[PDB]
Amino acid sequence: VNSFSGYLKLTDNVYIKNADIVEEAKKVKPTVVVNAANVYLKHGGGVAGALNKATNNAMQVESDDYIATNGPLKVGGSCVLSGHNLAKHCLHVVGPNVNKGEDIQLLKSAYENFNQHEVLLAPLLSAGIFGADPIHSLRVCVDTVRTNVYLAVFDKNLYDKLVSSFL
Ligand SMILES: OC[C@H](Cc1cccs1)Nc1ncnc2[nH]ccc12
Ligand SMILES: [Cl-]
Repeated sequence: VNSFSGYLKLTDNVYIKNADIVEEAKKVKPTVVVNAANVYLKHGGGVAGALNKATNNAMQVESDDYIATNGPLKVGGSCVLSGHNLAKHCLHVVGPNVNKGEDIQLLKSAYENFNQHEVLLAPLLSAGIFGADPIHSLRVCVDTVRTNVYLAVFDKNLYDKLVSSFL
């Protein structure tokens, strides 16, 4: 039993809700919140910009030190950093950004990072400003993640479409 509330159950392990991931994380304080990161951990817009703003830019400061030490992530890769005031940990995951011409096949590799954590609050990878089809992202999530994932979907029209189209 966990403290996630109001989710629709899609499979044994995948749940979904129309919610602002920032407001969700503040309420639940999950062990892991997933950020929709880029390889530079430049948290400018989308989920990343929103999460960073909620940390008063502390996420960006920590991220800049991470990059200075380690260099950029790989597309499809991840790193674990602090969750600041939002969660214990933030798993920064880089899905392919279609608006940069990145291979959508790397979306499965991106979701594989979730399997290293028993429970996660997450957005749909490569959705939103990353340009991929969110219905496809949900399908890859369900077919790749085996741990317990609570998906927050920002856009209401998208949430209803994802549920009503889910197979
Ligand atoms: O798949 C990630 C989605 C993409 C979108 C499609 C339409 C509108 S946003 N973004 C988010 N999902 C959940 N919480 C969020 N908080 C801020 C942004 C955000
Ligand atoms: Cl977005």
